[PDB]
Amino acid sequence: KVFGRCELAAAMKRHGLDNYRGYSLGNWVCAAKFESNFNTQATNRNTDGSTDYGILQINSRWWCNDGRTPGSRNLCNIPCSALLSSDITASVNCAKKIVSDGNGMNAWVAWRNRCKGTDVQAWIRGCRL
Ligand SMILES: [Cl-]
Ligand SMILES: [Cl-]
Ligand SMILES: [Cl-]
Ligand SMILES: [Cl-]
Ligand SMILES: [Cl-]
Ligand SMILES: [Cl-]
Ligand SMILES: [Cl-]
Ligand SMILES: [Cl-]
Ligand SMILES: [Cl-]
Ligand code: NA
Ligand SMILES: [Re]
Ligand SMILES: [Re]
Ligand SMILES: [Re]
Ligand SMILES: [Re]
Ligand SMILES: [Re]
Ligand SMILES: [Re]
Ligand SMILES: [Re]
Ligand SMILES: [Re]
Ligand SMILES: [Re]
Ligand SMILES: [Re]
Repeated sequence: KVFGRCELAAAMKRHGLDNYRGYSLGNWVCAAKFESNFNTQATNRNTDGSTDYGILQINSRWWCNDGRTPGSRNLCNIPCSALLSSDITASVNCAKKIVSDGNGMNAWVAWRNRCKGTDVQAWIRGCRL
């Protein structure tokens, strides 16, 4: 599924991300924009052989199992395929684990390089939430 901007903002809020670990909703919407262009089915293979999955491009080296990332962990205890669903529950629940683990949203390189420090409220401006 490709979410609209305000549609994703609302879904993320319903799933408890607004101000989760102190990160306002706009941070999460911005991260999703630049990670996946709001496409739940986004995948991208990394040079180390791991793969990023879903609307927040969660990586198989640590967070999910795809059976093809040698030496990796599955800290969210889910198949990576679960991160591709039109329903964002699995991605959100895993993202909550990730952002709680010490480095906050810096875990998402695109957030750090493109959202951090910017007017992220713009991503939710005008939306019914
Ligand atoms: Cl949009
Ligand atoms: Cl947009
Ligand atoms: Cl915001
Ligand atoms: Cl594996
Ligand atoms: Cl393969
Ligand atoms: Cl594990
Ligand atoms: Cl699995
Ligand atoms: Cl933080
Ligand atoms: Cl930007
Ligand atoms: Na894994
Ligand atoms: Re939902
Ligand atoms: Re719903
Ligand atoms: Re909010
Ligand atoms: Re990415
Ligand atoms: Re990534
Ligand atoms: Re690896
Ligand atoms: Re703003
Ligand atoms: Re909402
Ligand atoms: Re509201
Ligand atoms: Re809501």
